[PDB]
Amino acid sequence: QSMSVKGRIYSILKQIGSGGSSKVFQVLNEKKQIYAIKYVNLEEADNQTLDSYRNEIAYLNKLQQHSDKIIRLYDYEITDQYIYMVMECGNIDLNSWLKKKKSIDPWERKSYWKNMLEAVHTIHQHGIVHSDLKPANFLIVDGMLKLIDFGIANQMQPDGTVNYMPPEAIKDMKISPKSDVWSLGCILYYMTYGKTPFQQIINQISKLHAIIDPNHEIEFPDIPEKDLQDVLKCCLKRDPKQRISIPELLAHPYVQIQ
Amino acid sequence: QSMSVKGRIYSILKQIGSGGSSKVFQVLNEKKQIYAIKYVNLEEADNQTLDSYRNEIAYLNKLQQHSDKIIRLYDYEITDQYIYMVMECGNIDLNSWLKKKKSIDPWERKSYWKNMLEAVHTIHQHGIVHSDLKPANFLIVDGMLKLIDFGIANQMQPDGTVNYMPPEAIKDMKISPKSDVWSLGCILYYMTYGKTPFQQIINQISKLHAIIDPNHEIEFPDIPEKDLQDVLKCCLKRDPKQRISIPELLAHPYVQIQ
Ligand SMILES: COc1cc(-c2cnn(C)c2)ccc1Nc1ncc2ccnc(NCC(C)(C)C)c2n1
Ligand SMILES: COc1cc(-c2cnn(C)c2)ccc1Nc1ncc2ccnc(NCC(C)(C)C)c2n1
Repeated sequence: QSMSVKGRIYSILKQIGSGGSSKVFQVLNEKKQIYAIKYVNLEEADNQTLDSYRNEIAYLNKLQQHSDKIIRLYDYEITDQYIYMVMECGNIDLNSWLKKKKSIDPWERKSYWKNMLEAVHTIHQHGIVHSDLKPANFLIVDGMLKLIDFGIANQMQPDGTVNYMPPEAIKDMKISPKSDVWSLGCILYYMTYGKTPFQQIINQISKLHAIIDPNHEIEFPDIPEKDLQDVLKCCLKRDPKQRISIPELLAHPYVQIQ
Repeated sequence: QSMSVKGRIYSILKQIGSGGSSKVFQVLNEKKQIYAIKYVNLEEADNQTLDSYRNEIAYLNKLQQHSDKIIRLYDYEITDQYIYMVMECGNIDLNSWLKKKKSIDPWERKSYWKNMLEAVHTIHQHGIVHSDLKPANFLIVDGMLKLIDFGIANQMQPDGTVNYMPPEAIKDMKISPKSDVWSLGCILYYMTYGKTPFQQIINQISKLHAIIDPNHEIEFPDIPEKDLQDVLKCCLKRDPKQRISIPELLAHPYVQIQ
């Protein structure tokens, strides 16, 4: 199999991920340089849906220059039937990496945390709040985490959880940059304790109650990294006004002191 | 490997499912009759947690005589460290069966629906509302669906979604027998259209908004079974007061007329 994007021919090596509409292929250029091509079938999309994709592509293009923690978009082809996005290819996504890895090095966890903060901070500056952050939104590209999507459009699975949901999103049934801080906090909590804060709960109705319940208390077992434990407690504050911000997290001893 | 339950020896053939605390083994008696042994490790459980398991076992024992649509519990062993439940062994659970099967026969769907209603109605009579219904709570035992658990205690996965959640569970952040009707309605909607009502949505915050949104409208594409389409529309009414009940669903032409 093969495909054409803006005149250039790419030969499909394999399919990386499956999406209801979207597909991601590991491809090779004539030069034989590797790339990831995201394909979106638009043949059943509405105007509102089309706009989200258009918005997401527009922000992806614009944010290229702003940070290197955002996945490289090299080119794209947009018609009425489909969208082709030529992106850099990563080694693996963070969710698949975390499932394969039992124990994670403290310097690896700190390096990944810093990258996540830089990527999320960049989007916040441009008025974008992801609101759907989870490990699957991060790509490992040569020991560096890069943010794959902005939450403006749809998501996929390789070839859905409420574990990273902030309390204010549930209580409002409101969402601000602080919502992204809670979700990042759950990703760091997982990379630290091997599990999300409310991962143990089975009943989904009960899990949602716990997240918004002031009385329910998250457990922060004592660890050698005292700075890391403080970050977790700061990110996982139920009141978004009292929750730590990203510019503050970037000035924290956990990120700054080695 | 082998295990002892109430004096009787069972040899483990294989592990069927994995739970954080619970485990399910396909075992053989000395007679060489097959059984499923559920093992629960209690070594880290609290009093409240212990009570739920005790309650769930007590209802499982009591409901044996009331319906054959509830999984057979033959024996059990309860100590301070663990719980062993000797149950009948099924062919496969409904979730695994639905993933393997692309198209389902209309008589198979109707037969399974009837069994589900009988099992859920039996629990409702004894004042139990499951509140966590999904295909994984149903076991296929010789062309008959049997309800595995009562939602009083924890759940497992073979060796978590918000897709079956009723609107009243979200709006109250209330739960009555009508909540179970919505979840059964989502299972039937899946067995009919091949997908849950809000399955397409990716953003979990957005999916929750849609479920409780009166304006959002579920799509009921025209099918040859007119009675089936009416049941779906009746089960998936957002107001629980206007939502159809189980005793009514048992009198519906879809269940009664062939
Ligand atoms: C060889 O490459 C890869 C391998 C794996 C991998 C290895 N094992 N498993 C289980 C998965 C994952 C990702 C990649 N690479 C890659 N590069 C660019 C992308 C751009 C957009 N979306 C992507 N993935 C969407 C997903 C998977 C997160 C839902 C991308 N994935
Ligand atoms: C051979 O037997 C089986 C095979 C499979 C099967 C086949 N393929 N896959 C993917 C799965 C599933 C279930 C059974 N049988 C069985 N019998 C009694 C049970 C009592 C309690 N919980 C059970 N399962 C818990 C679960 C899996 C729903 C989380 C029981 N499962």
